[PDB]
Amino acid sequence: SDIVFYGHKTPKSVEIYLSEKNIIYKIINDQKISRGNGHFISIMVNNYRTHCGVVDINLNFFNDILYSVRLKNISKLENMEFCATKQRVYFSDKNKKASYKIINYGDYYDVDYYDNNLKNEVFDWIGKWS
Ligand SMILES: [Cl-]
Repeated sequence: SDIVFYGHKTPKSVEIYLSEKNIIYKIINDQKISRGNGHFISIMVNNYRTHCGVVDINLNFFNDILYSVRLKNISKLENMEFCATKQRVYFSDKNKKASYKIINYGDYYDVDYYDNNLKNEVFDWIGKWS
């Protein structure tokens, strides 16, 4: 997979990274939704300093592998292609750059970094099992 969070791809290693940096985070998952056999974990942090500014972040995992890093609430006055490309290396596997999509909400932007293959697998899985 081509996406990491500062070198980490698994929920627990990401949780340890954030905890040791004294960053508060919230964890949500599909364990109750699925009644026991969950496949999704998302970790949420607020006010995280990136090259797109101070942003909120979701770290999205499928089968304990990161597939998506979403930066939220970026100023509409930010140079989006520049800040997205500047932050990219920190969310990219050493082998391969993560993909990214700029999402315009009108009053602000999100940037979603993602592994295209993994994200397609997630979409395929949702359509199959729901
Ligand atoms: Cl939590």
